[PDB]
Amino acid sequence: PMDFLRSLDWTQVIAGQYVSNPRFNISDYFEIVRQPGDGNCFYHSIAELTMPNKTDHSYHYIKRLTESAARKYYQEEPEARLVGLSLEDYLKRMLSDNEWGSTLEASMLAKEMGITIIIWTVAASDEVEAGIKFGDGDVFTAVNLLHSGQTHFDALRILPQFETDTREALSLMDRVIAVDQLTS
Repeated sequence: PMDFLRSLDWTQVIAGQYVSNPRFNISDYFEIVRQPGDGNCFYHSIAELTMPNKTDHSYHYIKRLTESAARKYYQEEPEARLVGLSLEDYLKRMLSDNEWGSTLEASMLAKEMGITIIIWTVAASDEVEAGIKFGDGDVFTAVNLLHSGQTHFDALRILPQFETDTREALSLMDRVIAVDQLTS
């Protein structure tokens, strides 16, 4: 139970990025906090979990931190080689409304916010297909997201019975950083 979560076997495949394939049902360990399927649900899901007063607009802070992270990190992200756009053309697309966030955003955000993000993928049941972890923290301290369908992200909160640590939180400095991007 607690043993199970503590026994997750992560393999690092890319620097700072791991994968695992435990086989367990999301609903045995997590509450799924559903997010609207509007193309911004990656960032809704992160907001849900890092801003204790999240609304339907708070994702703007996460996207702005994604902009901040990109300016610092995109040029050196392996996955940016595949995305291929200049930083400027990428920001334009990434900041467009309803433009999905993905593994590249997760990678940069984990660095910008100094958090560990885990994406748990499922396909037509809630049994996990794979876990993908950005950052070196463990499941109890991570921002846990659920990815389902081809496209959709939801937030996951560890069930109270297993929750341990204090939680990751958008700092006040984060909101300042976020607002800074906006005005520039």
